[PDB]
Amino acid sequence: DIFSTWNISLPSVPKPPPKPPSPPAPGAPVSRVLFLTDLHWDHEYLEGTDPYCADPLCCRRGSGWPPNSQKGAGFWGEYSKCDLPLRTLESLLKGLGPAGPFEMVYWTGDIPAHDVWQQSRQDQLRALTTITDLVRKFLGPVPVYPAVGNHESTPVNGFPPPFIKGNQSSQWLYEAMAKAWEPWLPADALHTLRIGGFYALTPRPGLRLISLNMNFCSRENFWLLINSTDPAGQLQWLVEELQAAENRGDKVHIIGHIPPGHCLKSWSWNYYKIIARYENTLAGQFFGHTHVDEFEIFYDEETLSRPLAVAFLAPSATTFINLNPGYRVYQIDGNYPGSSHVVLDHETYILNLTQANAAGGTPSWKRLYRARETYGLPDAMPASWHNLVYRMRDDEQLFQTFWFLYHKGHPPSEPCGTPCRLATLCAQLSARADSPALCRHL
Ligand SMILES: *[C@@H]1O[C@H](CO[C@@H]2O[C@@H](C)[C@@H](O)[C@@H](O)[C@@H]2O)[C@@H](O[C@@H]2O[C@H](CO)[C@@H](O)[C@H](O)[C@H]2NC(C)=O)[C@H](O)[C@H]1NC(C)=O
Ligand SMILES: *[C@@H]1O[C@H](CO)[C@@H](O[C@@H]2O[C@H](CO)[C@@H](O)[C@H](O)[C@H]2NC(C)=O)[C@H](O)[C@H]1NC(C)=O
Ligand SMILES: *[C@@H]1O[C@H](CO)[C@@H](O[C@@H]2O[C@H](CO)[C@@H](O)[C@H](O)[C@H]2NC(C)=O)[C@H](O)[C@H]1NC(C)=O
Ligand SMILES: [Zn+2]
Ligand SMILES: [Zn+2]
Repeated sequence: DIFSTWNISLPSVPKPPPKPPSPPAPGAPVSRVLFLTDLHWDHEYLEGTDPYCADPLCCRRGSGWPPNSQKGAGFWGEYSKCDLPLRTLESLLKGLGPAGPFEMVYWTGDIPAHDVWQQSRQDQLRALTTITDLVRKFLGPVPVYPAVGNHESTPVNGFPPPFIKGNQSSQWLYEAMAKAWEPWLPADALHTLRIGGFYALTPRPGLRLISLNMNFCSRENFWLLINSTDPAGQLQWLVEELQAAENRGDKVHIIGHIPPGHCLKSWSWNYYKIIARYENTLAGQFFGHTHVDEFEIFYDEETLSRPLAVAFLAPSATTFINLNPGYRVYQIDGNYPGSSHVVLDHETYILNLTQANAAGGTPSWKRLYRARETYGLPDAMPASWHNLVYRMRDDEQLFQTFWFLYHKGHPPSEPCGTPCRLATLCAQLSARADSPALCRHL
């Protein structure tokens, strides 16, 4: 009973009848949006060190060395509890050309490495500014719209709400974020950013981007043990933004770090009803944090029967843990008046480390897969990802395809049996935390 239950009131405006978007006309323009998340840069990464140490994070000087030099940390990363060297990140931005030009970029937190015990505020800012300047160097004019992750501050997950004031607050972090991201965000967005770490703006006509600070929903944010009731009034603020976009007829993309399924109950539950209320206004939801390729389907609140939205959970750039580095690109309905702004398809690129770390190897980022093609989907709409889940329940060969891509082409040695399957398939339907009914049909 540590966390209380609370409610958020929706405006008196009646909900318009549900009208799921219609597919775009033949040959309509399509925009490409890059999605980066969980870069996790370890400035202490050292090739050849022991990648299987006893500490939380290995592949460092303090991690020691292995007796067999063959078993030492690789040049571009390692398949272990290790984060990325600056090389692989800078190499990621270098090879973006083949991933087509981008209209926008979404960047969703987890920038520092997992060296929690020895991390200072100065170290965190050094990561923020270093990798921000690098991303802006390679993308140039293309704007990047970032979001706050759970590793940005110190201690990890410590994001006090606004009512906690003074030096103990996270104003040292939001202030630096406003300075670092000023080239990318307008003034009104920076104003909100400096306060609660979230903001809203219009990247293009008819679209409204909302970047949420999901640390106010995290079970790990120890600060929320004081008061977990809509910290920073973010959910209430979200309702006002969504309702205002409904009035203007705009569409909304929401971005964040922790997907709403991994949130505290009340936050996740209140979030669930806001989605359902503004299903016509929402055009996309993009999160990260999980480091793995996934998605979460939303249903109508009362009966949990009609799927009405999907949140795409892109995979990490980092290897943590035993993963190939990869990134994501979304194909979205283009920039024209009659656009729905929805996700039409998406692609995933990786860097096969076994080939990049091999003697004489070279890092070449390649497309791992394209969703619709490999899952045989007529589109990327909620109903279509709903069918895919219950399809993977019936046959095994298709789930193994999903399970393989899950791990960015590098799944573990132990196979995923029938108890692992239901757990995985059930998570794809659990966009609302602590809701066992959502998996009744599994
Ligand atoms: C936690 O605080 C809420 C109200 O304030 C919250 O924090 C603000 C800084 C801002 O983020 C708001 O959006 C938040 O809601 C308390 O809610 C009160 O609840 C009583 C009855 O329980 C109600 O009569 C009051 O009107 C509420 N206050 C407001 C401002 O609406 C809540 O009680 C606090 N939690 C605990 C355990 O005390
Ligand atoms: C605000 O709080 C932070 C967190 O404790 C302080 O950070 C430390 O500051 C001292 C200098 O007084 C340094 O020696 C430590 O290395 C800092 N630690 C970390 C983790 O950053 C900071 O000093 C405080 N600021 C003020 C003005 O009191
Ligand atoms: C990453 O690269 C490795 C090495 O090229 C791939 O492993 C090889 O896979 C082929 C068939 O796919 C086998 O015949 C070789 O014996 C494998 N070599 C080694 C050293 O294991 C691996 O499939 C690649 N993975 C991805 C996702 O591209
Ligand atoms: Zn992470
Ligand atoms: Zn995270």
